[PDB]
Amino acid sequence: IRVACVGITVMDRIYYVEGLPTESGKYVARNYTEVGGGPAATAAVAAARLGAQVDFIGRVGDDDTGNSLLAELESWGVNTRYTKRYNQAKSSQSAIMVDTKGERIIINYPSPDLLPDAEWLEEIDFSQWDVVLADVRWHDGAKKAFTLARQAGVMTVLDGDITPQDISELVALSDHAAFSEPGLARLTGVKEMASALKQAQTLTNGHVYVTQGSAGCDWLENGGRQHQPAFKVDVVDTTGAGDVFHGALAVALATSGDLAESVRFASGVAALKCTRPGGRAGIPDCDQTRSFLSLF
Amino acid sequence: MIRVACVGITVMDRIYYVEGLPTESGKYVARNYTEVGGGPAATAAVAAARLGAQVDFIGRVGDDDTGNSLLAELESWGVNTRYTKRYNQAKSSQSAIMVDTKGERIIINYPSPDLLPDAEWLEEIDFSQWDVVLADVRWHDGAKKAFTLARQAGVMTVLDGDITPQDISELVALSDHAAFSEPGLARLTGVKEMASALKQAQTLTNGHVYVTQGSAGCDWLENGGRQHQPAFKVDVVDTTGAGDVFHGALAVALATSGDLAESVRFASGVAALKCTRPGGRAGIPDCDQTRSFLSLFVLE
Ligand SMILES: O=P(O)(O)OC[C@@]1(O)O[C@H](CS(=O)(=O)O)[C@@H](O)[C@@H]1O
Repeated sequence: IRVACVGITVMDRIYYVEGLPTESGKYVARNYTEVGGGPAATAAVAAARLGAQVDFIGRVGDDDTGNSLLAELESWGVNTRYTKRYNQAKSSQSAIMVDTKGERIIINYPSPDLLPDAEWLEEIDFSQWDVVLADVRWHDGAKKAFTLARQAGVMTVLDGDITPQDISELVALSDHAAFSEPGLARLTGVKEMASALKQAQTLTNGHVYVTQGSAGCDWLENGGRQHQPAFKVDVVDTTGAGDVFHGALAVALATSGDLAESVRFASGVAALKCTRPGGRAGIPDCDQTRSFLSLF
Repeated sequence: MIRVACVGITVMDRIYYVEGLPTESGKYVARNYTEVGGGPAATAAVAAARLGAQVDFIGRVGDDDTGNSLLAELESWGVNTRYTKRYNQAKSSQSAIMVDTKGERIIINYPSPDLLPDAEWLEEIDFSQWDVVLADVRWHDGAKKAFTLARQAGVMTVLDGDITPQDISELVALSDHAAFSEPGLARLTGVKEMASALKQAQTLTNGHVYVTQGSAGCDWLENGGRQHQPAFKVDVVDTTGAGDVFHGALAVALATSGDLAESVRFASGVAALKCTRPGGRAGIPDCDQTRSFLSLFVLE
């Protein structure tokens, strides 16, 4: 399966501290780790670990951070070839402080050097992939990549989360729009997930889904309400479950056109990742997955 | 020509400019970011060099890109890095800094465990060759060695007594001048009332003790007497390394003048002028620009 992931890549700089700052002054971290993130980036890593030809299309700087981010993606088996590296530019990143009790302070810097312009996408031949997954954190890239992919007759999958911008026009370009409870609520202005999914369906000729963590995943199939329960597992690290689900769902939808099979498969990949520690290091492969899924 | 040594830490500061300092947990958004070299002893050295002293920086760095960037910046400012130890396959230290609209800063330092605390290397160096040795409290074993050597040689010792996890009692005792921060002095004494604290601190050393209280200025004890130098009210632009620059200027002034009152005024001025001029280490004035700014106030 050939997969493209369009969206954002951010370097998390994690500082483990005795207590979260709270007041001003100098503090000393007991420990430090540098892990890449971003919805479309983690989704790509998931799809690669499941053994797809996976490409990540996003924006980085010509700085050390840019190099660190794209090198990690490659090391995970994600091709960075069509990612735009901007000259004399800083990449997006976050400083994160983490308490003993698991409480987090996040300072995100979205780099203004990485321009929202998405005319760069026209240089890419989109026919070369079976599915294009996009996140809603780079609206102009999502819209271009989906238009190109539709012109080429390629499958489109959206990670429809909470964003300030209206994603009505994006849901319409989506063959599969997989929302989050908040994402779906913002779009429809309806807080009852059932009614919302029905409202959302009217916006697209494609399929609509809402993920509710432990409550599992709901979706509409020809006006019929369908559901896949969440897998009861001993959760250890929930860092990127939603991103990993979208990655697996794209691969599964491309391989097995079956919605029900695809959603079960994704729910499993996500669940297995939550058991294994190390965030991106916890993501299973088509073998570790098939095995976990056999525990039925 | 004052010959100055600065012993301690050199780190890459990762500066995040935010709307407000984080008080509680959750997500925040930086308006802007810069990666600038820092560290107390390193910035103190840069300040002393800009004031026109033969300045040496003695600390520990990695063999990584960051290490090279840090030592190159120090040299570019005219600080000799000749006695700094490069560890041959190691990452250098770093800090994340959040900076509010008003210039107030939260600094979260990560000391690289690759830079080992061993300081016995210092014994090979001839401490006689300097007029004053300034140390910060972040490299405990280097501070203690450098001050013992400098004392054996009869060289002046100046301490930047800031917040560190370890107890700096033994360091204050080796200090001819111990210039604390409100938090640093509180951690040392476990007394939050600065007057009583300074009195407790004095008992630890045959030297002089001072506490810096930002806008409330600098207090110090001279033969049991409370002495004070007010902070200079200036149009503040950049708060970068103000405290570090103060210690740098204070060391140079104490070596040149031997006058406490004059020295502390002079340092408070270097720091104040730096707060007006932007570019952090590019904002630090010289003995001339400073003397000029200090004279101009009686006229405003
Ligand atoms: O807050 P000030 O007094 O200006 O000192 C700041 C500084 O010198 O110290 C930090 C490390 S730690 O605090 O010593 O661990 C460095 O990142 C920074 O350059």
